[PDB]
Amino acid sequence: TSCIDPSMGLNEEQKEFQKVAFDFAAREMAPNMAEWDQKELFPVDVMRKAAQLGFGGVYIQTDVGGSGLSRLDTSVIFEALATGCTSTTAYISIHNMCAWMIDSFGNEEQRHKFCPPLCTMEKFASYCLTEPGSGSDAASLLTSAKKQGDHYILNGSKAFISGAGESDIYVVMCRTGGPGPKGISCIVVEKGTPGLSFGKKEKKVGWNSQPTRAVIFEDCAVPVANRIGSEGQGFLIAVRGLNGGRINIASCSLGAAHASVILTRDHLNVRKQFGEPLASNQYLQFTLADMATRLVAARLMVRNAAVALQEERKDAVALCSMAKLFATDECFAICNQALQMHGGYGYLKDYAVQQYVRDSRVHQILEGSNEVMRILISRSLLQE
Amino acid sequence: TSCIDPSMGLNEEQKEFQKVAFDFAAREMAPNMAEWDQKELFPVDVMRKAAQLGFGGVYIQTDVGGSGLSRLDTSVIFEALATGCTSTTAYISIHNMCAWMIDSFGNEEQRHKFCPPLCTMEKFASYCLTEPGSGSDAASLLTSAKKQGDHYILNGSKAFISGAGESDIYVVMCRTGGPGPKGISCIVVEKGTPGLSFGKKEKKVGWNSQPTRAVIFEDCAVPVANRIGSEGQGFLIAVRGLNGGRINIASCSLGAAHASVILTRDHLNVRKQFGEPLASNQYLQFTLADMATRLVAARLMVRNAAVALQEERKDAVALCSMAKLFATDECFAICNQALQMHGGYGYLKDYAVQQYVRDSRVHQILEGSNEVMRILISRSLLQE
Amino acid sequence: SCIDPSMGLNEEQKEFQKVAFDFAAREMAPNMAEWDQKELFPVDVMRKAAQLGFGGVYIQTDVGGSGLSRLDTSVIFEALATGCTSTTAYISIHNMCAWMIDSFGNEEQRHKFCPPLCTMEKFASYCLTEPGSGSDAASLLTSAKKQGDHYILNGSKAFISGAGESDIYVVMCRTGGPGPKGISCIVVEKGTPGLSFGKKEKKVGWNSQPTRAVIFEDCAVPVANRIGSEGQGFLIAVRGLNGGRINIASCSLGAAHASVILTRDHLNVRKQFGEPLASNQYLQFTLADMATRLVAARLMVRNAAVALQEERKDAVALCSMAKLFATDECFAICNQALQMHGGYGYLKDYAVQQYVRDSRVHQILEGSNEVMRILISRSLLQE
Amino acid sequence: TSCIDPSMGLNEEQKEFQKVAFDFAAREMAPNMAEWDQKELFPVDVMRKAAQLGFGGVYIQTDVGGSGLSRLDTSVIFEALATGCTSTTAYISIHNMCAWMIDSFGNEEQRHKFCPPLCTMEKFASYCLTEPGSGSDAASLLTSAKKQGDHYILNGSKAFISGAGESDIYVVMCRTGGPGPKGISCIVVEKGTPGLSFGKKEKKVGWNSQPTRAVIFEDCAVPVANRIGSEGQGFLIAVRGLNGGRINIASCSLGAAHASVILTRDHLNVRKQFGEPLASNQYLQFTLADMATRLVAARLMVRNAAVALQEERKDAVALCSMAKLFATDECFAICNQALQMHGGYGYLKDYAVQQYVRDSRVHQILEGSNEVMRILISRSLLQE
Ligand SMILES: C=C(C)C(=O)SCCNC(=O)CCNC(=O)[C@H](O)C(C)(C)COP(=O)(O)OP(=O)(O)OC[C@H]1O[C@@H](n2cnc3c(N)ncnc32)[C@H](O)[C@@H]1OP(=O)(O)O
Ligand SMILES: C=C(C)C(=O)SCCNC(=O)CCNC(=O)[C@H](O)C(C)(C)COP(=O)(O)OP(=O)(O)OC[C@H]1O[C@@H](n2cnc3c(N)ncnc32)[C@H](O)[C@@H]1OP(=O)(O)O
Ligand SMILES: Cc1cc2nc3c(=O)[nH]c(=O)nc-3n(C[C@H](O)[C@H](O)[C@H](O)COP(=O)(O)OP(=O)(O)OC[C@H]3O[C@@H](n4cnc5c(N)ncnc54)[C@H](O)[C@@H]3O)c2cc1C
Ligand SMILES: Cc1cc2nc3c(=O)[nH]c(=O)nc-3n(C[C@H](O)[C@H](O)[C@H](O)COP(=O)(O)OP(=O)(O)OC[C@H]3O[C@@H](n4cnc5c(N)ncnc54)[C@H](O)[C@@H]3O)c2cc1C
Ligand SMILES: Cc1cc2nc3c(=O)[nH]c(=O)nc-3n(C[C@H](O)[C@H](O)[C@H](O)COP(=O)(O)OP(=O)(O)OC[C@H]3O[C@@H](n4cnc5c(N)ncnc54)[C@H](O)[C@@H]3O)c2cc1C
Ligand SMILES: Cc1cc2nc3c(=O)[nH]c(=O)nc-3n(C[C@H](O)[C@H](O)[C@H](O)COP(=O)(O)OP(=O)(O)OC[C@H]3O[C@@H](n4cnc5c(N)ncnc54)[C@H](O)[C@@H]3O)c2cc1C
Repeated sequence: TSCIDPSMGLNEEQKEFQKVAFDFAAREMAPNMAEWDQKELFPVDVMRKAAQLGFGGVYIQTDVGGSGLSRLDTSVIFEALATGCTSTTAYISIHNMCAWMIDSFGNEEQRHKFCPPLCTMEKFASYCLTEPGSGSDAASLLTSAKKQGDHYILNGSKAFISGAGESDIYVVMCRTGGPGPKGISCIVVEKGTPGLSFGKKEKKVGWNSQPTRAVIFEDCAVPVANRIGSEGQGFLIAVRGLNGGRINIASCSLGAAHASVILTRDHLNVRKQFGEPLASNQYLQFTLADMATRLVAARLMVRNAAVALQEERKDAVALCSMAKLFATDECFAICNQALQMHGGYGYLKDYAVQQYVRDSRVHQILEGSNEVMRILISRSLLQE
Repeated sequence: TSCIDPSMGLNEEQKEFQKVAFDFAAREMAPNMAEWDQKELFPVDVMRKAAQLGFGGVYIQTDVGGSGLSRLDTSVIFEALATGCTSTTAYISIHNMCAWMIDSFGNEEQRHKFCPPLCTMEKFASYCLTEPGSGSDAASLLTSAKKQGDHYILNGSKAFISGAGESDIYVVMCRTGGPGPKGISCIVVEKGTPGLSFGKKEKKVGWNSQPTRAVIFEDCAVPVANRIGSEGQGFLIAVRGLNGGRINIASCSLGAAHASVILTRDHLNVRKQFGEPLASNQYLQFTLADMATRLVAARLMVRNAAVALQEERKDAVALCSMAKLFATDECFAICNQALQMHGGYGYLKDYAVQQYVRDSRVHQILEGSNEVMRILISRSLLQE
Repeated sequence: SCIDPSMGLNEEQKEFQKVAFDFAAREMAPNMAEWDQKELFPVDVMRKAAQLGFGGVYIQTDVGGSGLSRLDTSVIFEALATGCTSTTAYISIHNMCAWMIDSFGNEEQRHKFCPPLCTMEKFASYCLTEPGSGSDAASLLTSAKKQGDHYILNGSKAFISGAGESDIYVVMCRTGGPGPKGISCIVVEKGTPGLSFGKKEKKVGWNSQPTRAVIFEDCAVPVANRIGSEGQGFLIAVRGLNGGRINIASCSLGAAHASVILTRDHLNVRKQFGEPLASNQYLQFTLADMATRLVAARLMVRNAAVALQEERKDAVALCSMAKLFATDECFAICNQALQMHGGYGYLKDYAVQQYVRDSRVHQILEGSNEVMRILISRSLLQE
Repeated sequence: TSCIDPSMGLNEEQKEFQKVAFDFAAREMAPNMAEWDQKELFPVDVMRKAAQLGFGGVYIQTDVGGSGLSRLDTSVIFEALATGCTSTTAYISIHNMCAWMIDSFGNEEQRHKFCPPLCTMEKFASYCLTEPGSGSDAASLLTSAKKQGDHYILNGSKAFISGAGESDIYVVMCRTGGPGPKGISCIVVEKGTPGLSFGKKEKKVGWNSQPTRAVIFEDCAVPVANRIGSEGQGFLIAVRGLNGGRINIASCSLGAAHASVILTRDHLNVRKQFGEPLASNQYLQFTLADMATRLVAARLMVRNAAVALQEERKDAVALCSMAKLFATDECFAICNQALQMHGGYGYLKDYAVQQYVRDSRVHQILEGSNEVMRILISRSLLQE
């Protein structure tokens, strides 16, 4: 048994899920990763094939088209998919979170209207929280939703929205009441609604397979029936979405790191310099040992958090933050060391390691930056 | 539920073991730690009290006086005891390993003769492997055991032996055959045997509660009936002992680190500078967050390895090495950060943090130094 | 300022620094993002830089050079790197090529190749690496067989910066036996039959410089183009790298300095939680670390530059230490600066991400940092 | 020339100072370091021999018995002396700082009365700032000095005072006015003064050759004529003194690290395991390269700061803080790595490396903790 075996500890059902996801990634994603990244293509066709396997609504209830899997099942799947394309898998995760928010907090009409098409990916979703003036301080958002009759009139702008322009469903966090978290509500806005526009496609370091652009609302009238949950429940929904988001983005980092470790091990054994394989150099052997050891530690952390969350444990929220902090930091380092191990080749787009580095790098900033993770964790520990 | 709760995930029986060990540590060890360290006292009376609770032969079979507990049970117990005195707990672990080697590889006569007195700690044991010329390269040991009639004549010297002088039973690795790993045998030598002498009591940075002396053999005749296992089985016995040794020393590191995190959290909340608790300083909050996150990661790694070992999994040996490498490195860093958090007070012997630092520091060198751990881990991964 | 890049410099060097920085801010910084996005080799701007004397910074004045010292050169490249690290790094490579010819060539060669390089009428590329010889540079296979007054070259070089655009290629080839002693340095000119280039490589950074394989198929080159004696090639190559490494490290310094300044200003203007980001102690402390490591890296590079110029016996080791320390520390500084910008740091609209992408490769090329440790340890353990 | 040659860049005069200092350390300090540490002995006779060479008042004006050397000359001397005993050299530096404060800010009567005896070390000095409730927040000290006729009546206590009990001259920062820095004054208190007492001799991890005791004042009458500077100038004098003290403590760290690197280099070449010198292992080779590289960087930082301070540049305060921060952190890491390179031997008191580790560790805390250094540095950066 490999010392970095990703299947150890999983039950038979999960090992199957893992195999299916990995096979899909190797066949449909890995061969196209470089192209999607270079051309900044949103892989609609491949994502829809992924949805046919049940990855469009991984942890969404089956009555609305979901696969109804657990947090751990989901982590295992995203980790495997991330070895194919971390950027694309990360977007799939965001899409899933949007569907989960509607599925978990919406009424029956909302669930059967929005979730089915998201699960088949007939339609794609984007999560709209961040604004130019509200990033880490998410609860200070300014986008307003003024209630008038049977509609909410939205005014404001969201920033860095993944999938914007391509998505048909937008889960928007807006302010319906006073200042602070309590005045925020969650409202679904559909592509095509008058008053909804988009900014330019942003050029980024990575996560290129998913379009990034501002989402703008100018006196945008939206049906009150589109509000998910009651007024003032918006930040609660956002905070609960973050627990799973932290586990899942960390799972994407795990996949990139695992792929990087495998590529590195094979490269050291094959590439020769000074008449011997690079693997003959003790310094490189030790670096690889560190990479493998920390990968195993990161995997244990992410899966431990996933189990804690699905079991509804009181330490789950803190564990999700610790796992996200630890895994995104350690996994980026692993990918970056793997790049170093490839030498000049690691800097070329023809080699996957550099994209795992570029894509995993941003995970340290999203779903609550790692600085924010430390604020949350320390607060929790010092309060006890 | 605390984000660093050490009981999470354990079964009911284990939570009880943990409670007993912790209470014993808080009552009998913690109040005396500083004194044992300052006066370099081998705490015979307290260790015997520990044995009364079943800590003298934690994972030794019950038929010979042991407690018959598992690898995970043992890790939990040593982690809890180490919060009281890491040095003393580490020695208890070494003593336990010696008893385990006899229990696991000895014949019935040897098991019932040596194990019972070790389990009650009527007698103490020392493991003798290292020599001046063989440390990391342990299989190159020179101490010879020449068969002569019904006795082996031993000649050579062992170095850094914990408990030497105080121990009545010495598990000695000697060369009965040719060069290399295959010519080593394990033989029990009892205090009082003519030809056995000890070097001076070495002064050290930590682990002061356990005497460190060279063990010298000069034409020391030992009964062939004292050989544990068959001739040439020594290497195997030492290697099997190392798997548990790595888990247990890492467990001692976990205890030191956990104690340090708790002391730090409380200190930050109580000590005031600039008119506010130290905890009000964000840099200190973030450092504590890092400490806690890595403690949880280290704990998962150690317990994961313990479970793999007791389940006899094919990845157990590699995992024990990874766990020892990760935990001893991360835990020392945690204790050292805790020292920094106490300011000048952390440098004073009146504050426990500095001994957790001094004691845990040597764990990165023992049971196979962390450099050796990387050799073993990289070798395994590169051959896959 | 505690990160004042002029401290310790003489009046002349402070003037060089000012000219270099002003040029970078006016001609490079405004175009950095575009050159990177479109992968454009800024010929016109580089020629403007050559007009200021940056085409042959440490080349002798009799052949068009500026005749400046290694320290003067470090100061200049550090300043230019704040505008575009990728482009400045190439200028450094071009300069190294000119220096090898200027320092080891005969008068005819010096006056033939150096003048056009100093005005950048022509550009140069350094060709050492091959598919099978990277860190183990002395194992190169490109052969050069003598035939009359020409050498017939056969082989291929990899990762060549400026390939295709350059007119002068300083090529390390094997004229004799195996190892370092059988290598010679030969100048190959663009347009020579038998010389071709591979595809334009796609990379993470250093996009303003084309990167292509250089292929030789029965390429006939004049024996008169050989710099130095046969078998002196590897010695010339490494001698060139000691200075090249100091200069690549200087480019890292520039990227890091720019990143620290950008971060400082960003923390003071960007507000979250009703206060500037600078009000958060962790960010204040992190900036303190960045500045402290930047000053340490600057001292290391300048210290090595002085040792190299004075030709001290500890110069080779110091250049290696400086390259190792500065490229590692500066990448970390730039990466932290990116974190400090949040999501904005990941956007191509913000310079910090290019300083990260460009400085990252400095830990690999011009002799990887693992190779640096080889050089340093050998020196330490032998004494 | 070695790549870590400590004489490179120094003028002829400084190379001679360095040689004298190193030879003295090798002959009078190195051979006794272990004993002074084990027995906690204040080496009065040896320190007086050092003063005979001009090390009692290295940067004190010559008109009062000083050597009148520059900050850079001083750094070179302390770095060299620290290779013999870091603990003792650190105290010599503190003594020097006290003498400098009197020399630089006192009136001619005080300068000629106190400085001469200090320069020959006929008398020893202690710096008294820290109190139980004021460490990093030094300006919040509580020790009061109430004027009564031509005497000040002192009440309060100081903590962690190096040399307390042995010193004849105590430079005490006390509160003569209102709250904060502006109400602090500097006053010299002589041993034997009624009302002055000392606490127990503190047990510590390192700096054992220095007695550490609390200094207590109970209605202690001290001449107003003993006040250095004007009332309210005390804190300014304290910090001006610390700028130089910080450069010197960092210099002591350089010496500990340099000695550790040399010891490691020789050890790797002589000690053999697996049939070859330890130096044959690439990981150890690379680690030594890192140690040497960081040592050179730290040396440049400290000497750079010394030059800035001597030239009274506007960036001197920030540079001194950066040098102390960088050097104390890097040097402790170097010494700790050196300990690892010695294996178990590095943990024994018979090997010098462990004391360089124990002694250099506290440099990251005292003379202004490294967290405080970051406060000073960030303030400067964000203000400009
Ligand atoms: C962006 C750009 C422009 C680029 O990336 S250009 C390509 C860059 N690639 C490199 O930097 C190559 C990395 N590799 C190297 O520098 C060398 O191959 C190593 C690995 C350090 C040494 O290789 P080895 O095969 O072991 O040769 P080695 O025996 O050390 O040296 C051969 C001779 O050169 C000498 N030498 C080596 N490095 C030297 C240096 N930096 N300065 C001066 N002399 C040097 C060395 O002392 C020896 O002399 P002799 O035996 O005659 O006394
Ligand atoms: C081993 C030994 C001998 C020892 O450990 S001795 C005891 C050592 N303890 C220390 O080093 C104390 C650590 N703390 C300090 O240095 C200071 O208390 C801090 C935390 C940096 C600043 O404290 P604050 O209360 O904020 O005072 P702050 O407003 O910064 O300063 C008061 C005045 O002193 C000045 N000052 C502060 N640090 C200075 C320095 N390093 N150099 C010159 N001036 C300084 C400062 O500019 C201010 O002047 P003004 O406002 O009049 O212009
Ligand atoms: C590729 C990409 C995709 C994205 N996709 C989406 C999406 O689909 N939907 C969406 O809503 N958003 C999305 N975002 C935005 C993301 O949520 C924010 O970028 C992130 O939360 C940080 O906010 P910011 O960029 O404004 O940085 P800031 O909040 O300004 O923070 C900048 C830096 O300061 C630190 N910081 C902030 N506050 C503190 C504090 N109190 N103490 C200490 N340090 C602090 C941060 O950790 C960070 O290092 C995306 C961003 C990127 C780059
Ligand atoms: C407090 C204490 C208690 C101890 N108790 C016992 C006991 O009870 N019984 C017993 O038998 N022993 C005991 N030991 C000894 C311990 O097992 C050895 O000290 C340890 O195994 C290392 O051997 P060494 O000290 O000879 O160091 P060395 O083996 O000489 O190694 C020195 C350094 O080189 C590194 N190194 C070695 N080989 C390589 C390689 N091939 N590649 C890279 N790096 C390498 C090491 O990791 C280390 O950093 C004790 C030691 C201490 C300090
Ligand atoms: C953008 C870019 C521009 C370049 N421009 C030029 C140019 O203009 N001219 C030119 O000649 N070359 C150029 N190069 C090539 C560069 O010199 C090589 O990429 C670099 O020297 C490493 O060689 P390699 O890529 O073959 O990696 P390898 O040599 O295969 O090494 C791979 C990894 O193994 C490590 N390693 C190798 N040997 C050892 C050892 N003995 N012990 C321990 N670790 C070891 C390396 O440090 C590295 O981490 C460029 C490269 C890039 C990415
Ligand atoms: C061996 C030894 C010798 C000494 N000798 C002397 C002497 O001769 N004379 C003398 O006056 N003093 C002496 N000291 C005391 C020394 O100056 C103090 O220990 C040190 O300044 C720290 O104060 P503290 O111990 O009260 O820790 P605290 O000030 O309580 O700080 C504890 C921790 O909090 C951090 N911290 C504090 N404030 C902040 C903040 N605002 N933001 C972030 N982090 C913060 C600190 O850096 C530290 O990590 C000595 C100490 C030792 C250990």
